Amino acid sequence: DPEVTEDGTLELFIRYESKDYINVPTPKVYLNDWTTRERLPIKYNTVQRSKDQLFKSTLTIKDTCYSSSLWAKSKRNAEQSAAMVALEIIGIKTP
Ligand SMILES: [Cl-]
Repeated sequence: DPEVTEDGTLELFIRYESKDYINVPTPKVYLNDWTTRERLPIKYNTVQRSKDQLFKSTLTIKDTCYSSSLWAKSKRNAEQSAAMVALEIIGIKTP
């Protein structure tokens, strides 16, 4: 049951842990493979905020937006966490 923001973005509080994906495909890879098979448009729109220099990414798949509600220490972490939100909400099986 994701949180829904005012503009309709679907969010979950997710931190990306790179240690869980050492030498294996990352969440962005799984999500990209799925959107490629479905021919779905996918884009990441990432921002860094001035107050603490953390990052947040809004991933759009077709006309649906997903993002992590946890601001991340890096651009990569914000994008990977947003991909994990999309994977978990859509229900895409990952290892
Ligand atoms: Cl982080």
